[PDB]
Amino acid sequence: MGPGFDFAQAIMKKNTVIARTEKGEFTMLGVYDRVAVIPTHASVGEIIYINDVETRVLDACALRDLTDTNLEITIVKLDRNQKFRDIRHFLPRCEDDYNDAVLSVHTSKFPNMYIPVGQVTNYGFLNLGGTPTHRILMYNFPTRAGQCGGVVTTTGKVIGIHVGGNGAQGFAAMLLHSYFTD
Repeated sequence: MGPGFDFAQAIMKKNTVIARTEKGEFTMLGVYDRVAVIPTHASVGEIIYINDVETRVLDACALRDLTDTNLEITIVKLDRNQKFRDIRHFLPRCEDDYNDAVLSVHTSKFPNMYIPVGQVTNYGFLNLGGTPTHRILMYNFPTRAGQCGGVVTTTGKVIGIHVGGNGAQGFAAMLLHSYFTD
């Protein structure tokens, strides 16, 4: 409908796949080459379905900060025959707050879904499903089951992936440029 939704759509149409694990269907953001991200609670194994194609996982790393705290991001390398468009230049370098974000989801349940979530707080620490978690972004929207892996964007920046909510607020794990240096 406007410039926020334009940038979000641009990301969804070239840099997402539908990922299926034994824990369900997730929006999965491809970042560069065969490298993608997914919430750690998806429990990625040796084999994952990508757009309903059986795919070997070449590597999977559940990220933690240098305090050995959960970040709720898993970086996955897929045995896929095609590279993602490199979007690393859209990733922030530092922890920050943001105005006017969009949460974008694409699954079987929720195809072509875009949510204007408003202001995004650098929230920091969250007890996420009983797990202490760092680098959390918060927005005041009542997000629902099915939205995990959803991409959080501003105009020009890919800032996070949706990892949970409490019925009033939603919570995203930060994406930082430094996660995807090679």
